[PDB]
Amino acid sequence: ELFQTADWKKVKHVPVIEVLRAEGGVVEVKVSVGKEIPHPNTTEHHIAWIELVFQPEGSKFPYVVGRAEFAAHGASVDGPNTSGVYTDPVAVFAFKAEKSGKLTAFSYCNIHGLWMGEATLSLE
Amino acid sequence: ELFQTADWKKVKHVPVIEVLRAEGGVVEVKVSVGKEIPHPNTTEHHIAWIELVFQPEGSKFPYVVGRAEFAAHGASVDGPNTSGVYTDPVAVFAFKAEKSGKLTAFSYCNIHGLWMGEATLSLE
Amino acid sequence: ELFQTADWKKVKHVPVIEVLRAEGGVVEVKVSVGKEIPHPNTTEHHIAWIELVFQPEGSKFPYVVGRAEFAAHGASVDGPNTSGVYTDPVAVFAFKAEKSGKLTAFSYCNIHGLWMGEATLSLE
Amino acid sequence: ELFQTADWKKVKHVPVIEVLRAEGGVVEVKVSVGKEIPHPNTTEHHIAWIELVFQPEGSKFPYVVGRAEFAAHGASVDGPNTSGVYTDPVAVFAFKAEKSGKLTAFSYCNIHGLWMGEATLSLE
Ligand SMILES: [Fe+3]
Ligand SMILES: [Fe+3]
Ligand SMILES: [Fe+3]
Ligand SMILES: [Fe+3]
Repeated sequence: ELFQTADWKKVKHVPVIEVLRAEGGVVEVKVSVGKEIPHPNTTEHHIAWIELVFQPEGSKFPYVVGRAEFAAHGASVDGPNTSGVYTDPVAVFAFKAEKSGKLTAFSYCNIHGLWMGEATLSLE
Repeated sequence: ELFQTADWKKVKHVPVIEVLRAEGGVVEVKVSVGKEIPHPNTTEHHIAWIELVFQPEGSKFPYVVGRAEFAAHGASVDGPNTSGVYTDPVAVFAFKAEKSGKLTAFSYCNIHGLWMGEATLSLE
Repeated sequence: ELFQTADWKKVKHVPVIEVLRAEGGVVEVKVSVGKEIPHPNTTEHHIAWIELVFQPEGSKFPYVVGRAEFAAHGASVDGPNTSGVYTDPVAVFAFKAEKSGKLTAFSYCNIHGLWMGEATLSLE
Repeated sequence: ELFQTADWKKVKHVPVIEVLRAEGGVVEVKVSVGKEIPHPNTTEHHIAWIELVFQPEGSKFPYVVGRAEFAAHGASVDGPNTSGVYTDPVAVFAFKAEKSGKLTAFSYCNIHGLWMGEATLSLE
């Protein structure tokens, strides 16, 4: 087939990793799930967390940078989707670094399993 | 006594809340520890996490918005402070809201205990 | 009033802390929310986590021992309460210790706010 | 080569899964790291957490059962390894199930990377 495509079902779930700042080992990395191309956030269906791993070149092992839980999905004493409060599955991880390396991010849908994305961090 | 003062040690640790955006429900809140006075980030001594709580006016109960773990503090197989990777204790909680309310932030130093901060969310 | 009572609404939410073993600084502490006196675990209503703090005598500061998220509340692609999988809001924290002290536990209902319980750990 | 061997370093780190009870849906799973060969728990080097994933047969997706953070590693204001408080890397996930399935556990050393373990849940 000449026409290439992509499953929307997958795209709305991948943790998209975007480096924002990396001047002089001062790094700010944003991860979101469905940035402008959105995944539902209901009491029954939501992204629960995102986790970010970084492995600097010449490091035998990878390091977890941090983890971000998105705790609120509209539940209240009046029923599901009534609180008004919904946490958005975007996180910014700010960290120091002395070398370039690989970034890997993980996310979780409460009904659609575990997901992963990768990206490169080169020190500009 | 008579001569009031301010503990520098206390401000080094307080989670500071900074609303960045509240227009039209779309809220973004920055929390950070050590903003004005730098808090150590060494394998020995560092800020472990920040949790954001929000209670909209009208609601009898508060909701956790989310939690952010800051996991790297320079430990490698080479020893303490040798990995050159340190997660900065600062998070951005993005979330949808439909009423104004109260923001409480908590935070933890691995040697200096638990910490609390407060702020008002004016959904103007 | 001669007759004393207690709100059931509160009891089903308090983190009950029970020391199981403490021989020689080898400590095992169990925390549950509504042990035989149960709190609902539905996709809309559930206990999200329990956290355990310990402060040993003669320690200026308290230490978080650990935290236990209960991630599964029956949600699946077929709707709420269909997965068959529900995590029980009980956790065991095993840890070492050299002195007696105070235990404090925290729990979270997703629609009924934050809760706390206290207990003493003496080293037998 | 020709002479197969087993890495002692690898077993020190593997999360080991142990079903304790599965009768009638009521499951309890112990996960631990360093069961047979002790893994260091020092401020410098220690196991940060364990996460349990479960995928019942029939279900297209896995569910996180829960996560357990092990937060204390002896750090005090007096320095490294001086608090005399260390969280043992071992958790008990209790949960209700209605079908047999697959158990995957993950775990993290602050200097020796991420780790994975597997086991079958026979809801006999
Ligand atoms: Fe999904
Ligand atoms: Fe401190
Ligand atoms: Fe409740
Ligand atoms: Fe290790």
